[PDB]
Amino acid sequence: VGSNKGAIIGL
Amino acid sequence: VGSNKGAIIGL
Amino acid sequence: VGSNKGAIIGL
Amino acid sequence: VGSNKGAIIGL
Amino acid sequence: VGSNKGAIIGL
Amino acid sequence: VGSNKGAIIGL
Amino acid sequence: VGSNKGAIIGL
Amino acid sequence: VGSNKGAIIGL
Amino acid sequence: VGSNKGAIIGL
Amino acid sequence: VGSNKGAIIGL
Repeated sequence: VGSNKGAIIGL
Repeated sequence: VGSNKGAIIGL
Repeated sequence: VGSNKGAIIGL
Repeated sequence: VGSNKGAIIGL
Repeated sequence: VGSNKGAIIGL
Repeated sequence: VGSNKGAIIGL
Repeated sequence: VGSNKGAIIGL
Repeated sequence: VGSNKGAIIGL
Repeated sequence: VGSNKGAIIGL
Repeated sequence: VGSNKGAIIGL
């Protein structure tokens, strides 16, 4: 993949 | 949150 | 949060 | 948070 | 992968 | 946090 | 991978 | 934190 | 990998 | 790897 961006955020 | 589950996957 | 589980995976 | 588990993996 | 960026954050 | 576990792995 | 950047943060 | 475990590994 | 950068932080 | 940078910090 070119760019993989992730935010996996628990509040 | 009780459970936060994530898969952010680039193939 | 109780459980936060993440996989951020670039292949 | 109770449990925070992460895998941030570039292949 | 070109760029893999991740934030796996439990609050 | 109770448990924070991370693997940040570049292959 | 070109760049692998991760923050796995338990608060 | 109770347990903080990390592997930050470049291959 | 070119750059592997990680912060695995328990607060 | 070119650069591997890690901070594994328990507070």
